[PDB]
Amino acid sequence: MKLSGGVEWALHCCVVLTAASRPVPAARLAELHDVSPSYLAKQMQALSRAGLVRSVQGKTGGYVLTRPAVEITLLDVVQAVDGPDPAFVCTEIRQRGPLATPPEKCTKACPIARAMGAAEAAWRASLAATTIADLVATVDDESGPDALPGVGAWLIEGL
Amino acid sequence: MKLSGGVEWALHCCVVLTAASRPVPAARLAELHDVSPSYLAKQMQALSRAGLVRSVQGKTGGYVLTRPAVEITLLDVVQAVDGPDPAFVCTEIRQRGPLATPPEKCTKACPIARAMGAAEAAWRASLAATTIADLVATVDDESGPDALPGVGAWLIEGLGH
Ligand SMILES: O=S([O-])[O-]
Ligand code: FES
Ligand code: FES
Repeated sequence: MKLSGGVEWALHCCVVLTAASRPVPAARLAELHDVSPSYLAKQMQALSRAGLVRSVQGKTGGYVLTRPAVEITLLDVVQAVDGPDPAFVCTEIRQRGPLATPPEKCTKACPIARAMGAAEAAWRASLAATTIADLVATVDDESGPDALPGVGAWLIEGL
Repeated sequence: MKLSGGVEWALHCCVVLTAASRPVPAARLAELHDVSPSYLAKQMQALSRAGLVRSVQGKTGGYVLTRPAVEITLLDVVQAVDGPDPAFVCTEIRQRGPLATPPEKCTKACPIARAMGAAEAAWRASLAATTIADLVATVDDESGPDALPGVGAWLIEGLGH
């Protein structure tokens, strides 16, 4: 099982966008992280379709967050980039074969499906409990208070 | 993310094997679930390399669990079929570019990596806290105590084929 490789890039992008006082073009985000502009654009566009960033046009355009950092969870970002579908997909195999779960016993999910679902709930709940704000606060502590504003400064030059 | 599609079948195989008092071949497990024998065989071989099932040779051979149900966790089965590797891999992107942070200042894992590592720990822990025995007990409770024994009886019927 592998998480969409864009998740790491998107999360970092959300973090540095909190430090940008103005819209940031996908190309400058890509230059900061030394990554393919077209590739980074794809992840930003997934964030966009999830209502977490918006692009605003022109030449002075680029990307902004659409609400405060405290209101965007790692689960919001992970589901935008990697998708909403649960890791385990029950295909109702219990209804196959000569000793299939009879038709009126199919009103509850399969117990295996249920147990798998509960670990999904725990992965989701962990991701929902942390915000972009939380990440920023940790970076502030570990890198020092000037680090992210230094990045933000660099991000907006020429604008 | 999507778990290997084998996991659903492998979990059901582990459950039904607890009710079997004899080795059950993959072919018969495959007839039970109405699935291609070669496809199910691949799943059973993953369980075998992980030490969860053992293959019994010969005509009345087939698969047996190698431990009591209570000592086989969902995590054991999931990692047997899907692999142990974590879903999120930090590639140290913080050390790339013009404003790259220093290698001496990279003493702890990046805060993002840590959070993603904790989520995966929570998924792992939840799977590790459920056993095949738990699954059996729920099926006993929900299908009636004769369901699994009825399946077991059917799985060993006419061994030798
Ligand atoms: O393998 S025979 O029981 O159909
Ligand atoms: S029917 Fe899908 S997990 Fe059992
Ligand atoms: S450097 Fe890899 S997640 Fe931040």
